[PDB]
Amino acid sequence: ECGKFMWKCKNSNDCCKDLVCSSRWKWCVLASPF
Repeated sequence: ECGKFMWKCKNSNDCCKDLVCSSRWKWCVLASPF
């Protein structure tokens, strides 16, 4: 799928492209470097 920033996530399959789940940000954050 593809979730926008701040989207609750389980590990990374919920974050949009260039976005990953983060326990520090509490959601999908910009994974620019990737």
